[PDB]
Amino acid sequence: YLDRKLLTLEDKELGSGNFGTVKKGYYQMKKVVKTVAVKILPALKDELLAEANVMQQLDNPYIVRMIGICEAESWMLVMEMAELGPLNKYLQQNRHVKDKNIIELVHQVSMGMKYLEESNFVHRDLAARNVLLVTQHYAKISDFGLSKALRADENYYKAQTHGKWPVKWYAPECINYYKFSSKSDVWSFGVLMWEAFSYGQKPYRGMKGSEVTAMLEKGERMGCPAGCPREMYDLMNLCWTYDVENRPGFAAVELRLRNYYYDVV
Ligand SMILES: CN(C)c1ccc(-c2cc3nccnc3c(NC[C@H]3CCCNC3)n2)cn1
Repeated sequence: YLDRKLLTLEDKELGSGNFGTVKKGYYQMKKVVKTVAVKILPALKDELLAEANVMQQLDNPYIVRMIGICEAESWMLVMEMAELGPLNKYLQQNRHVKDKNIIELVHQVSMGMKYLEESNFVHRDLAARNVLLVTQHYAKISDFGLSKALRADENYYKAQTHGKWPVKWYAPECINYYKFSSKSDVWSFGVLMWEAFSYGQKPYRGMKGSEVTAMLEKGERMGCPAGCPREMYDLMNLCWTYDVENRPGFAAVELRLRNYYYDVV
């Protein structure tokens, strides 16, 4: 547990939700300050501690690192700040990022997801808004509030209650059977790639999640973004394989992105 007296919070929020807010701050560690992002809040306490419990178990260059929890005026989860922020907003404001640079970033996300898959955690909210840029050439996955540690004997998490879900990033098996696996995250990764090569445009613009579900049941998918490399559009379509068993895992997806990235230059 962190000492609230060593944490200073800035006023401007990096994000918000029903839980509360995410704000920038500075945390005095031993001899220096660390720039941090802090999630600030009966059930929510448990969820935040669960979220922290997930981040505590993860250690990978492409996942946001948790500093710790701090109980003060409210419950806080202190994380290392990825100062460039969400990938979708960054590309919206920086339309001249090169396709090669986007490949590098999404490949980095796939390395982090490959690690998550190996560790047997499902993210359940993979999306461009939850890819944070440390630099224009270094991305980290964030926002583990919906993440679950899979049981040693199962390869999916079965949701009891359908809450407010990010339907546009979810695979059909999630929507129809409440079943969440690493392959479900692979589907989300495809949507994420689409967002990335579309410079942070929203997926399925103007459609209700229910209309997205119906479109996908018809075998229809989002089109190729302007200027998106063919091989990357092809990878998206592979990620959007309806049948979970035929859809690739992150091991395969990362390898494909690695080979393509290394082949550019
Ligand atoms: C627009 N700008 C310049 C910035 C910059 C940084 C962040 C930021 C940096 C984080 N770093 C580490 C951990 N969390 C973080 C965070 N969290 C918010 C959330 C909200 C909801 C979606 N995902 C992200 N935001 C947000 N905006």
